[PDB]
Amino acid sequence: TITAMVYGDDAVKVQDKAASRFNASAEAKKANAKVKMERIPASDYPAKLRTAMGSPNAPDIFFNWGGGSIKAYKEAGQLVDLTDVIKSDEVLSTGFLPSVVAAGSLDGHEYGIPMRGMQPVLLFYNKSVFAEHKLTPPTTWDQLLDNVAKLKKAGVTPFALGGVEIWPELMWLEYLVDRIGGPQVFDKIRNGDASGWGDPAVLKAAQTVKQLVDEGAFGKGFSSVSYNNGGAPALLAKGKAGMHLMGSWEYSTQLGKFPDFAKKDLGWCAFPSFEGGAGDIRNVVGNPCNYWSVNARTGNKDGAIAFLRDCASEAYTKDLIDNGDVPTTTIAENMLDSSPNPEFAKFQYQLVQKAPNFTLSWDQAVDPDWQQPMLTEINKLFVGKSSPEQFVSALKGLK
Repeated sequence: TITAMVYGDDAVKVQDKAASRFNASAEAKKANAKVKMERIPASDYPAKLRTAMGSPNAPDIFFNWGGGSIKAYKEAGQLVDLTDVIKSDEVLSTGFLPSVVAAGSLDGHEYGIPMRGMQPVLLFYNKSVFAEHKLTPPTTWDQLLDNVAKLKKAGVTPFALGGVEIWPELMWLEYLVDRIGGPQVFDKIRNGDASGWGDPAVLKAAQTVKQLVDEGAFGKGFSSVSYNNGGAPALLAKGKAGMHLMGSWEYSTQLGKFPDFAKKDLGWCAFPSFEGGAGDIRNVVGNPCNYWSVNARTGNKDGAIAFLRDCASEAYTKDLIDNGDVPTTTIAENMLDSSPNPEFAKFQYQLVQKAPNFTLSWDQAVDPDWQQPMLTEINKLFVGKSSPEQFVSALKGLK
């Protein structure tokens, strides 16, 4: 018995179907293994994983977000380094988009196998607002600024923004740092060097954000608008805002709250290029997937890796697709016609397939004890409480 600790939201049914398939397979019986999927409530998951890992009967494999979500376990010597396991394996070595597996790495080493869908952040827009004001989706930063100027003139907030949660503000900085300095800038930062915040691309991103807020790109009361209660999606859906930078779950949010708008007038595009930036303009940021990692102390490593190989399989891929997710498997590439929204799924999968890099959202990627202090400083910058320089100074002081 291989114990698997998993995040028990509705999507767990995919991991249960996987455990069922795996436990009945020749490969499991060969390894003398059976997987026991142990669901933990979504809100309790980080603490309950902490408790489990710090005692005997820690899980053999466990659900995580990669990066800082697993720092303390990596530091505590509690994880199987998968870098070479993946490279040696006929299934694992070619089974996933490489950028997604790299996204949650620690120090160039991979400790996760992708087990859920990718959720890149995209620039969504209201095609009806765009139609009425002769705007097109911006491909460059100047075009984005052009659309900001014309929306303002037209009485429409250029971007919806869930300031309440702060992480919706964070998405602008994530794309800007990547567009300006390339992925190396955040990579250096997420691997625990706070002087990395002193990179010029960070200050530039911060100045760019200040310019947009100062220019009215998010309107005036965004700090009291919530994403999670539907305030920000509603602004877009109602044509009160013209664009919305958001994780790809914005499509499902709109579909469940404003279905006619979702099916007819919701558009999406990549975050635009930025003039003179180092970043490859196809690079993506967001949720690369969630991951399984493997406890170093597991009695059945071979059974555990056999179960991980099922994450790359056609049957696993089909279950994720039927769930409305966009798998990160290579086998998915020609299977997307059975998605409930194949156009949006194929848009995402092709976008990520061509990306040189997928950067894990900074709030999951940084050391956990940086997460709140970072979001606080992000909020201060957006609300004018910090200058770009003060924002950089604060983050450089992180330990």
